[PDB]
Amino acid sequence: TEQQRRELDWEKTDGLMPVIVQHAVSGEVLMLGYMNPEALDKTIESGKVTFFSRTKQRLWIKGETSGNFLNVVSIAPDCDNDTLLVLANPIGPSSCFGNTAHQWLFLYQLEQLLAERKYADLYASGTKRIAQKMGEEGVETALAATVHDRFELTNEASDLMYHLLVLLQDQDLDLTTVIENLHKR
Amino acid sequence: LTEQQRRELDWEKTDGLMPVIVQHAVSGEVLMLGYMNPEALDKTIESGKVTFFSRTKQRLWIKGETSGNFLNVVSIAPDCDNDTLLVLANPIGPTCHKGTSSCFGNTAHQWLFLYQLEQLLAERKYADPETSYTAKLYASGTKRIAQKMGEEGVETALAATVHDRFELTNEASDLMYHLLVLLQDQDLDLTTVIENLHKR
Repeated sequence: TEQQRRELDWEKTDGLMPVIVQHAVSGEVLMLGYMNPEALDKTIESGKVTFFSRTKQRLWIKGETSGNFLNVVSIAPDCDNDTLLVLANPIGPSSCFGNTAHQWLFLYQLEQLLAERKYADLYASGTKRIAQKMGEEGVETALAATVHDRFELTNEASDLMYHLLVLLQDQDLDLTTVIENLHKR
Repeated sequence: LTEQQRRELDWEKTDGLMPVIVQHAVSGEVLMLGYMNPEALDKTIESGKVTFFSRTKQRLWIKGETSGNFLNVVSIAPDCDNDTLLVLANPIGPTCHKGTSSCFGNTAHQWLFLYQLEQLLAERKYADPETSYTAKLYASGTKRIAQKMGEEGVETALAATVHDRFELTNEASDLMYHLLVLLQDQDLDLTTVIENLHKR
């Protein structure tokens, strides 16, 4: 970062660096904005995404007019030091690209849908009964693989994931916590 | 991209070169930022391959023209002000010029790790039993892999039932790891599972 910032190709970008902002957990791409060297210093120092208006006037912190700020987790250049990628966590309530989404994003959204259905008209049956579904789906999953029924295996693996996400939510965890736990190993 | 969407693209704001974010259509990894002129975008759409306009060489080029690493277009969409496109794409070989994947150092969104773990576990179908825990699992055969799943389902269930949030995190991690290997063992993958989940 003391090295990286000098090497930024400010000349090639006309002092206006393109910055991709991406959700730090889910990988959803949120926006492209533009940073001058000041914007980047303020971003680094504040920990909030700060841009510089291409259109006309001034630095602006993302959210300074709405409450919808982006907390920086990481910033990295590409190979030619002419684009930044910022991983950020949004605060205040998805991203500017219509309904396009990378396939695995659906698992992350599914988890959000299952969390909201705590309050619809499985969760009410209590931890033990949610747990019983995992355990019995693990059995089914094991048997379907073992007889090489790939179609059954897919559907049981799918029920297993579904129920595991519910089980995690029930105990105030989530799949992000598991994934991070795997990353630490 | 619809007819009217292309009509509304803000080419003047961008000086006739639209910024285009290229993202891996499955994993979510951001691969690169490039630029298209209108023709670059038209060939991208017609060809199914990501085609930029190199302001340096002053021509169209299909990413992969000199490396073989092409990008198969899955989807294209504008941001809400029509001055950036997002292209979801499936690479045909690894995308960046120093052997790796994307341009952006080792930074990744947190869920990318699960995708990466899966790919590691898939590579090790080759590797021989002493090369890794995974290769050893694969050599033990389907039934032993499935036994670990069933056992980890039982453990995950019990750890939840007694409200040990620490053990549940760990047992659920073990469950995920082994589930990935079992799917790979049966020539499936988590992508295929996520699709089935999506279908409901």
